[PDB]
Amino acid sequence: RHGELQYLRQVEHILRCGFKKEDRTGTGTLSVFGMQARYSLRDEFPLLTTKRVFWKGVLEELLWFIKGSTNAKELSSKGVRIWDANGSRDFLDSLGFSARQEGDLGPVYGFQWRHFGAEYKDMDSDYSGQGVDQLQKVIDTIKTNPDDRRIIMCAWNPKDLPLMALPPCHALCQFYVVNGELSCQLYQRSGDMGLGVPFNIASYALLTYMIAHITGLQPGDFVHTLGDAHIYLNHIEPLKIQLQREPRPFPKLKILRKVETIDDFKVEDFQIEGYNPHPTIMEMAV
Amino acid sequence: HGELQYLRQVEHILRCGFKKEDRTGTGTLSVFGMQARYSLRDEFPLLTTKRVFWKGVLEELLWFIKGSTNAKELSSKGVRIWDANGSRDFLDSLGFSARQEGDLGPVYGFQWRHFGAEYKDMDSDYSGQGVDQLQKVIDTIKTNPDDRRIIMCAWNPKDLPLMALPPCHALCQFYVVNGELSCQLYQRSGDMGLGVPFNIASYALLTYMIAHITGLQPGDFVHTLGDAHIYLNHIEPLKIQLQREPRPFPKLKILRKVETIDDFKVEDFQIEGYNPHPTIMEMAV
Ligand SMILES: O=C1OC(c2ccc(O)cc2)(c2ccc(O)cc2)c2ccccc21
Ligand SMILES: O=C1OC(c2ccc(O)cc2)(c2ccc(O)cc2)c2ccccc21
Ligand SMILES: O=c1ccn([C@H]2C[C@H](O)[C@@H](COP(=O)(O)O)O2)c(=O)[nH]1
Ligand SMILES: O=c1ccn([C@H]2C[C@H](O)[C@@H](COP(=O)(O)O)O2)c(=O)[nH]1
Repeated sequence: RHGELQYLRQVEHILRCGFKKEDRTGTGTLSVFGMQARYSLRDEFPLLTTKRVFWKGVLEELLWFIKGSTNAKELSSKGVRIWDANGSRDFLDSLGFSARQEGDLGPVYGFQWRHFGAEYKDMDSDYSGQGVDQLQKVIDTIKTNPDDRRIIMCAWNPKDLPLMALPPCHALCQFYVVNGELSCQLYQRSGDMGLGVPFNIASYALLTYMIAHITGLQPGDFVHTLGDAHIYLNHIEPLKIQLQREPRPFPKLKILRKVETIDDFKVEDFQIEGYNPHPTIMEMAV
Repeated sequence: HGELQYLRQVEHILRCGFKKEDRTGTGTLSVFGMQARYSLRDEFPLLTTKRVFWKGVLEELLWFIKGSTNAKELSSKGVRIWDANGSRDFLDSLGFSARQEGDLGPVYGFQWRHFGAEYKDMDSDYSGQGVDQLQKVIDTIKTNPDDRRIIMCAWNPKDLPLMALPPCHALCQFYVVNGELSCQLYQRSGDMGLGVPFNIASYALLTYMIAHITGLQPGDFVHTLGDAHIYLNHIEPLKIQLQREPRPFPKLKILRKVETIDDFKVEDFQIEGYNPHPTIMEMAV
């Protein structure tokens, strides 16, 4: 059974049993609270095929997280503009960060991952050795104590929340080792099923591939856990069309050289093989 | 019956979990990633195939809510579940020889009411310091029930080295639709035999309290697990438990109108109709 069917079953379940729920963007949703899917990472990569996923954005965003950057312009300069609106002059001013340069998102994911608890000044400051390097801690624990049941990386920081351009969505993840296989579970508090969730799945599956490579393990499962799983009201008709498509076999992800530390990965080390998504289809809520 | 969700998770681990050694040296059968949904509508999921220590559930939660990190304050209620982790021996093993007996460091109660504050010891006055996540959750439920960010997080990487134990029930999220309040817990590690039934009751209770404070009806408790495991010396006891038919879940009654979360007391709560099967299981250390 194709792993993508779990995602399609979730979409189906929301369209059939979700409740109408108003939301921040004013678009309105159909919503279910509490969902879980399991995507195998064993000799395949769960890049969804019934609608193309912006893989270049997935990879560049994750590398940007890993170097701890909070500058939207540093991601934009790679051709990936997904964070640009949240670092714009007008958006930053609406939140009262007039003293911030354009692009300064505040202490969002990459900062929390690499420097949790350090004091947030601006995006150009030097934070070397400041705060808790959760990402390296996870990697070290996987190597020395793979049975550990507390291998956690948490972007949800209640103290830093008011400094962030947006509150963390993919809020907490946990790693797990058994039978030589590394698995990862993401707690995602809020999931745009049509446009966001496929990207999120690829993002954390990639992270698991990267950490498995660094630690000499084989990728196991990505477990995707949702809080508010929702379909925006203007996605119902496109998704009903998407749901009639049969998934194509997932692609593979190849890592093209031996990499020793998480910081040393670069875009050219990765190749998605055999990705043949169905032809395109959706308006994004703001 | 909602207890079948728990029993089916136990069965799944017994049938499909992998052997995995663990911190305690006991060894486990283990599945990574599970989820169950327990309805809170007109019933309370206090498990029946084995008696749950409801007095400990209620008193521990009230102890969380007032922000205590002192195991002696819970013990004086006749609930000793935290006493070993506050003992001198345990504190000396972690490197806390300067801390007095009972001082658990900045565990759940501190994180829930004072996230980000500087911890000193269990006797300090933390009034107004840090983020009161618990009150923030209640306020947001009242003012913006559609909010998709209603989170209380006990996992604090900065404070982890100061805690007696790393938080197990690590983060929870609340959700409102159709006048019903739901809660999802992310529990990183679940002892299915002895811990999980207590965890379910604890967060089902928390949801009843907040619904009462906010004028809403309890909806679902969604229980999400990371390492869901059965200790190897629990296998035979649990196989007995799995043959027991569940009895209908008791009801939880709140005995007066309470206005703020800090004003609940033990006397305000009554469990009606709890007829569990006889208790059975050795505790990992
Ligand atoms: O701008 C974009 O943000 C999205 C994004 C998702 C996860 C992530 O890690 C980074 C970005 C996103 C999509 C839908 C939403 O409701 C909110 C955000 C996204 C996905 C695909 C293409 C563009 C975008
Ligand atoms: O001492 C006790 O800790 C338990 C407990 C669980 C959750 C909680 O919120 C508070 C306590 C527990 C049981 C098994 C474990 O592997 C670890 C802890 C527990 C459950 C039932 C009776 C006694 C105890
Ligand atoms: O990584 C992400 C970030 C955002 N979203 C979606 C979920 C919501 O539709 C919207 C975030 O809005 P709030 O939950 O914060 O209200 O974007 C995702 O699906 N994945
Ligand atoms: O609220 C709790 C606290 C602990 N445990 C169990 C899970 C593990 O069996 C053990 C904690 O050990 P570690 O996961 O931290 O190694 O206690 C629970 O089930 N619920």
